[PDB]
Amino acid sequence: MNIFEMLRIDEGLRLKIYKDTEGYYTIGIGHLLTKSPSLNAAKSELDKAIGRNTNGVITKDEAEKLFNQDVDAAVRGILRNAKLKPVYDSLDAVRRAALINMVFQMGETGVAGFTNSLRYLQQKRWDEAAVNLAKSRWYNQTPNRAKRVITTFRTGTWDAYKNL
Ligand SMILES: [Cl-]
Ligand SMILES: [Cl-]
Ligand SMILES: [K+]
Repeated sequence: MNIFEMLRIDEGLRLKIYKDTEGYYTIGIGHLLTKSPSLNAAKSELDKAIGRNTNGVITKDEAEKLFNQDVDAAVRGILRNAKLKPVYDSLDAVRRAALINMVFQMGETGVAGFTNSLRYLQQKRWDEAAVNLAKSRWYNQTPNRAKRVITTFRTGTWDAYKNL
């Protein structure tokens, strides 16, 4: 298991434009195109992203390319954030992957706001961190996925992704 396999499990793979859990146009392995209700708009972002006139469908390779870029961007976002960096630097590899996971899903800024959870994680108070993480809109809207991520932060193991 690794961050790529983990997020591939959590985001799935679709080669045609579709709507994510929040109703937003996305494609590939969780690549958000736009929050706009305009499909044309989404298509325009997709074409710009891929570099060709696609008509809303991409290949697996293309999808993987954006995914690699998105994972890298999540990492970069953590490293550049004053609140996330220290947390990430203080964690082991498995837990670091959990944090990357949340940032890919919600963006640097959104995760940076989980002040209290961040502090518990920095303190290595696993169970407390897990409880706190669950008190969120994130957990309520995507509970199965959140449970997986939280279990990963709680145990420092990939047990939640095992068998998937
Ligand atoms: Cl992009
Ligand atoms: Cl879910
Ligand atoms: K998805």
